[PDB]
Amino acid sequence: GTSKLKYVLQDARFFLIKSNNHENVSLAKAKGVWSTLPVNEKKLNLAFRSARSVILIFSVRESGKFQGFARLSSESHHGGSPIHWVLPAGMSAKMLGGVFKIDWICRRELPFTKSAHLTNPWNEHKPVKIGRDGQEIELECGTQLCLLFPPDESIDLYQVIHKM
Ligand SMILES: CNc1ncnc2c1ncn2C
Repeated sequence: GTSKLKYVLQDARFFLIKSNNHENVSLAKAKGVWSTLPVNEKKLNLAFRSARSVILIFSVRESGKFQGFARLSSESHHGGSPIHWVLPAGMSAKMLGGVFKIDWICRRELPFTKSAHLTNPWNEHKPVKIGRDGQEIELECGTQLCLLFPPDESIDLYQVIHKM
């Protein structure tokens, strides 16, 4: 079913994550963490305080797909055991030093061809696949985008609901 998923997405906020490489999304899925540039770090920390759920929706650049979505379970935190991100050019380890814990809601992929009917009012009504890293996605678009993903039957949202 999909009722707990809908409950988690109730009045959530959604942010588009654009990763320049697959390796970091794979690491994120394994280790339950994410890091972004300081400008986005600040926005996510603010939104983590503002909403029942903050949802990250991941797409690797040039893949033509989303690779899944996850819910922030913490604010960012610096200085722990370093995450071995593959660093994009011009991006230093210090720039990515803030670590968010995340709980994955879906690790299955969705091709851009299946979301062509969803546009994002916070990005000039462009298709929701289009957007810079950190672009916020409007509630109705974001909900519908998440509900398009194939079910991830490996996930139990019972714990995530307890965190809300
Ligand atoms: C682990 N964070 C990241 N990895 C790869 N690329 C990124 C990232 N953040 C923003 N961009 C463009």
